[PDB]
Amino acid sequence: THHVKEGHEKADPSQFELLKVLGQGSFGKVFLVKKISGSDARQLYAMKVLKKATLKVRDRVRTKMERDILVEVNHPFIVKLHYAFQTEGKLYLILDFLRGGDLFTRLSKEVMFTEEDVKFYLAELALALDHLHSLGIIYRDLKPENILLDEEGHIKLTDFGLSKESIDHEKKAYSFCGTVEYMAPEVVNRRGHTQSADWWSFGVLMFEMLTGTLPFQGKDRKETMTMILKAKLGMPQFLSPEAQSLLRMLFKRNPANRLGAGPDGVEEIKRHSFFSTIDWNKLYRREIHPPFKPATFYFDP
Ligand SMILES: CN1CCN(c2ccc(-c3ccncc3-c3cc(F)c(O)c(F)c3)cc2)CC1
Repeated sequence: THHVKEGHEKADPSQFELLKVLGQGSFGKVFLVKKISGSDARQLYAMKVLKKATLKVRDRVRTKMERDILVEVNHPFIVKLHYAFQTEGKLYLILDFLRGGDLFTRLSKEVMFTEEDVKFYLAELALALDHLHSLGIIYRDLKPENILLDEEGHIKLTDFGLSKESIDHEKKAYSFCGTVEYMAPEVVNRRGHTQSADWWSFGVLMFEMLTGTLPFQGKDRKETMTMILKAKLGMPQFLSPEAQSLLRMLFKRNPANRLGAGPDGVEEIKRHSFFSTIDWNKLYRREIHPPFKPATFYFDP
């Protein structure tokens, strides 16, 4: 072997100026940062910092998986990872900075969305999910908090729910993660989180955005789970027949019979009547205008 070293200009946390704390949680802390040095100097990013001491084995395994998945993904509707580095006591992920907020913050203000907006948000999401499926990846927590918006108003699916289907299948017996209300019957019964389970959560999110409420929810965790399994849902009648049809096809308890599980795959969702006004090629090319868009006294002659 050749005992010669490769020269490189490595990144470290001191190349990123701290602007403000965007959020905090069990995962760690998120900051808005400004790159100081390099070709991307002055560029803004979201910096997620995880303390190695406030980190379980499962937490360390999970972070490594998210980083590896993000390095493998390039899609217009999924968050991009720009950097990953570590210190003796901390782990850093440098991701896209998204100024448009999240779908949950927006849902809480509006109470409910129009079919026009739900059709736009779900169509971009369907593309993001199918791209993940093409790489053997599933989304274990498809809640509206995990979908951010950019300056234009296009969606960006976060990394927080990213899991590999092969890894998830081997751990399913000793692993119970995610938000209960969004779980497919087979996930509640620990039979495994398949691509079909992503299309059930996709319908839960659809129902919540259109009606302002979750379709299967009880007085506690236990009741919600039994409700997901019995699955006897009343369809709000202010919903269009197209929205109602899509919801019933997605809320099929047998994962094999659920819309998207068939031979055509995502084409079963794409060709549904609810999405007939969507040009899927133009949408992917970000050529479709978002129906919603996120974010002096003196006068003289
Ligand atoms: C409990 N909350 C705490 C705050 N949290 C939260 C989520 C997103 C953000 C956030 C805000 C703005 N831009 C990017 C991110 C971001 C995106 C990702 F894909 C991440 O992986 C990440 F780390 C940060 C800011 C806070 C959501 C969950």
